[PDB]
Amino acid sequence: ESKQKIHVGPGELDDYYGFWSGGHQGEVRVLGVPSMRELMRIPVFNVDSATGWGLTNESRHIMGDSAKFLNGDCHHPHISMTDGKYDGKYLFINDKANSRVARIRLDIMKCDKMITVPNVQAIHGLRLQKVPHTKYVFANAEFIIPHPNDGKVFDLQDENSYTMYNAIDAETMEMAFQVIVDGNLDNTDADYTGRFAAATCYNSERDWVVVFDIHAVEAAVKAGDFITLGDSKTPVLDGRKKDGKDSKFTRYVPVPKNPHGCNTSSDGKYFIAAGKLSPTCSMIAIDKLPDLFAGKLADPRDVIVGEPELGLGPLHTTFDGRGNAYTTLFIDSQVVKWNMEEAVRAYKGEKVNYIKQKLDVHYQPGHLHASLCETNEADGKWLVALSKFSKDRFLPVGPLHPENDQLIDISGDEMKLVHDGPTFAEPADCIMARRDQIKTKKIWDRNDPFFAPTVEMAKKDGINLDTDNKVIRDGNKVRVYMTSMAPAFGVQEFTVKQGDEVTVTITNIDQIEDVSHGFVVVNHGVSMEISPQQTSSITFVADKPGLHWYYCSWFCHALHMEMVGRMMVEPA
Amino acid sequence: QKIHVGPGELDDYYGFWSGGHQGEVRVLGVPSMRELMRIPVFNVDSATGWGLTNESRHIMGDSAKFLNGDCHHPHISMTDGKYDGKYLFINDKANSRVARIRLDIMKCDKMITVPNVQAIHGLRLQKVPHTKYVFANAEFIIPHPNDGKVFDLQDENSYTMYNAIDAETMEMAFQVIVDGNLDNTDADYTGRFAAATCYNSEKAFDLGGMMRNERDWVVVFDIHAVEAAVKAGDFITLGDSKTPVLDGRKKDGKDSKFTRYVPVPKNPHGCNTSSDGKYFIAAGKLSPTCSMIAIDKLPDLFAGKLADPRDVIVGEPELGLGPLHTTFDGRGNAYTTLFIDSQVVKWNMEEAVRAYKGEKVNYIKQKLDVHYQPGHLHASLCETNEADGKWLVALSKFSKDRFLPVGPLHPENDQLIDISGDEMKLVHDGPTFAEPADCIMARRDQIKTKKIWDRNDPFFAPTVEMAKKDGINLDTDNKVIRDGNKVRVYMTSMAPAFGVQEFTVKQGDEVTVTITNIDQIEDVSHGFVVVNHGVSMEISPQQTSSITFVADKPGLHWYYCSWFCHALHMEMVGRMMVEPAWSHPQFE
Ligand code: CUA
Ligand code: CUA
Ligand SMILES: [Ca+2]
Ligand SMILES: [Cl-]
Ligand SMILES: [Cl-]
Ligand code: NA
Ligand code: NA
Ligand SMILES: [Zn+2]
Ligand SMILES: [Zn+2]
Ligand SMILES: [Zn+2]
Repeated sequence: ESKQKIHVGPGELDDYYGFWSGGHQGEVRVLGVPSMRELMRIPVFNVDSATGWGLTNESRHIMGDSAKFLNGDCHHPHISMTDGKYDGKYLFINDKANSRVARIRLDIMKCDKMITVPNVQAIHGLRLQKVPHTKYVFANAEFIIPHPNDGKVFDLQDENSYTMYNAIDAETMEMAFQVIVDGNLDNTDADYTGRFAAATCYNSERDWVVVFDIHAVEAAVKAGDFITLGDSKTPVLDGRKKDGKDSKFTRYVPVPKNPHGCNTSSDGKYFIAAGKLSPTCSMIAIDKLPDLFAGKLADPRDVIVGEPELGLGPLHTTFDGRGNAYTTLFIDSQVVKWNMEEAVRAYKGEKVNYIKQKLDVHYQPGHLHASLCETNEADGKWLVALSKFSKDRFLPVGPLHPENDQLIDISGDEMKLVHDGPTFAEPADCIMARRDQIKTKKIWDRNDPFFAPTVEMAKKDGINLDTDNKVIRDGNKVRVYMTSMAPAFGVQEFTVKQGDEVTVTITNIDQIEDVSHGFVVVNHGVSMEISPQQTSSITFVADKPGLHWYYCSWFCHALHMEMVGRMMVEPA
Repeated sequence: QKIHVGPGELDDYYGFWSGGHQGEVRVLGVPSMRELMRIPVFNVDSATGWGLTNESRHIMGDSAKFLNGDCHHPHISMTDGKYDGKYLFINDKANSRVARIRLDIMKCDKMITVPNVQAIHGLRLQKVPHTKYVFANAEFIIPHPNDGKVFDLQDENSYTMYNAIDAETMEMAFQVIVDGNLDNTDADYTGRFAAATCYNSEKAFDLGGMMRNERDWVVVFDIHAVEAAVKAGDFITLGDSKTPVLDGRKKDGKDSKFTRYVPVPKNPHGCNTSSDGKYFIAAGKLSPTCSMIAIDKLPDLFAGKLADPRDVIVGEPELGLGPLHTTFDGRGNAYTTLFIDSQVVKWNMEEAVRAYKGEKVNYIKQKLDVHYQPGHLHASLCETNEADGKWLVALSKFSKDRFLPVGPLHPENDQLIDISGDEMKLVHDGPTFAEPADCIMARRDQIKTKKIWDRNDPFFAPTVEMAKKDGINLDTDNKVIRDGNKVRVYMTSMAPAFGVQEFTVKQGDEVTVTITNIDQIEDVSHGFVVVNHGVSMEISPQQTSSITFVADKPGLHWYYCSWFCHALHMEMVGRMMVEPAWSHPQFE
């Protein structure tokens, strides 16, 4: 019987972390499960006024040249794994708008690395290698473009127009390799060995899921059998068909129809491709892929071992670890629970009903996610279905509507809907982790790589950031270094010339957890947060003569209103 | 009382939350405490394009160059002392602005940078006869002019000002120079009086200086006297601003016609009008008290019928350590946050008044522990004469261990408290991001929203005007207008297709894309993202939205609809083709 408690009362704690995509708003959100309350927002592709992400020197360093963009469009959050289990080190997420992948460090809950994927447009599908650990982040570029894209050729049917499958080194956040494919890439997942990955493709009665022999790709890179594109040193391999001949790197498995979701069962047996236009899912037996690539099978369709008929508009699939799959039906507006091995037997002709239950959801579900579903520890406790049209499920709030993320108890034989959670800007997908899988820092380490370049800059100025309160003058450049301890800035006044470029570096030397300080320069567009033992810095030009106040934004003390300072700007 | 809202049940109240240091406004359902919408205001929102679109940057004016805000005080317009659901207003302390949100479309529709001031903090609205004025405090003392020759806060031309904004036009109405500084503010239930707390009567810049005086004050404004002087032309102007400026400073101990200074301890903070209209209540902060100013004694005070400004104080209850803010249940009780003691204290106002007259009576009814260090608190409808005494939200600054650990930056703790009975009851801990200062609640039936835009909505009326000069009918046209190195693309959109699915420009062209969502079904929103150009916006049904960007990269560049709108949403795409600069006339 499904009967878990969903109420988390005052003083009680949630059981799981939920990491929500921020959708078209560009951030990552940390929720508590089952309360579904948002505990934290992690800025990634958005500019965050509160913490200064996008404004501070540390954040703009991480974003690189892409710091010039104020937008992102993220969909697919995933947590790094060791031996097919979450290891709590990193979260990765895509940006479809400006073609990026970001890495979030789960000990500090901040984006610490970001890469613009070269020579592609629109990073959409994204998932992680599971075994032996997350060595690679796999990322789909959705849209076919010319190569080179220099304006001579616009023809998408040209022999050099294509998109590519992308592998990023998870630990260094540099590109590992790219594989040219036929068609457009949609979603992707990986197996439980490290040898294989797979992606649904459209555009090309039948499209396909393309399967990658990552071992074969790696071997070619080690031997130097690759090309490069443009000014990127990324190894590029050709996984397209040539005159009907297969690459060593890819096999194309025909699947109906404009397939969408591409999900690996937690027992490692199947890549399950959701049918979308076809009221089916297609089940690819991962154990038959070695024979496929070895040329031992008569037809790529022979790796298909199941094609259950589920209902109208299957989009995504998740797993309870008990042998059931759960699939969103976008048109029927349902989650369907079905037994995978019974579907496999049905495909062989046995009369057996693999469908267990259909639960109405509200309305038009897209992604769905069961707790630990991407790991061999899938625990079958909670399911979230992320529905696009909330209609009358919440109070009206004008022409824009919230997404409806519905929490469903799957611990028993029958799915039970227990909570409707409204969300902003269409998160699309989420991922859950056990409380004990996530370990966070209470206070920053003074050696943290997040602000190590700022420590380096201070070193060149002869500054001990833990103690110093000093103003360095360097032509028209002014570098203010200060400590802060509630309720006082360590430098409470400084004077500059109009036009000077001012950098303010603040080190919070409070040692009590949770005592954040802020720094805002009034009417200059300057804002940032500094947590205990963090160093943060921000650069702006003092283009206005006169007295200009700065203040601590984050309530830190009974005397917070009075934690202020003055920048005095002498006229030109 | 219904505390938990099940699937298919609806919340009973709207909550409008300050976005804190993040710069937006949030719409919550109460009592579920779930977030139903984010309304971008001072922040740049990737999802809707606020801060990127031409419509939003036009509303922000020159301040569109700032990517940050710091907002604290959301309040809803009123008619005869009750919410009328028309507008919400909120401050920006970071870049000295006031913004207006239209509650029918749930969008910021007007914004103003307040002239000749720094840091708009306290903000509240006239209640009676209606919200004609938005009252806003500028917190920091600055030189006038602030041209860099004088930096001294003690100079006779160094001061801050109280600001009144015309709520309907969102232009400045007047400003009143005050002594000291300004913290929080509220208005009475007659229209004559407003009041503000001051913590820097010392006009200092160091912590010790700002704490020296035993008493600062709440400054009371005679708005009738201010309006009379404006109509008589008895005012000045500062800089290039035409705003009437009135001098509310004391001159050698002589009061101005516009202000009275009521001594109040000490660095007081909250300034709250009781729902029965009897009191301005100032929270003592460094003093363990609140001071109760009797509004019905203010006409006598301005008429010289009182010898001491302290004579308008009729209560000063001792409550606890660090009183910051007070709210009201409409049953005669006040509720005050104690920041240091970390509690909400319930007390009877009329019994506190009798205690001030010497009658020993225990006006304190209950102290409820909160978690931890509460700042603002708000009871449902507390700002109106309909204060209903049902829900109370206390907004605490340090959540410590009340939620799962999330790293060095913690959420804040907004705690929902049942006050419908004699005993305050803590029912829900709500984590929030970026420290919302205050919130405001309204009954479900006090808010009326549109599901479909009107084609003449002023929000995009300037875009309609621009289209007309190109001979465009936005409801039907799919056209590419060329004008030198500018390209103006106009298209309708109807799921799952953009009306213009490709267009060609020259490298360096300045491209404006204007999209009119001609779907007429509720909640079919479209998006528009140009890949790798930093371009993103939303277009809701019957809205026109536009965005301008430079086509700085040659080659083919995809654009796509970001908001899921249709089963074939992934087909709602298009292509911009950019011919290379070397194939066109060369400039430098
Ligand atoms: Cu430091 Cu508030
Ligand atoms: Cu229009 Cu999705
Ligand atoms: Ca003082
Ligand atoms: Cl998927
Ligand atoms: Cl207040
Ligand atoms: Na990088
Ligand atoms: Na304006
Ligand atoms: Zn997706
Ligand atoms: Zn999907
Ligand atoms: Zn306050």
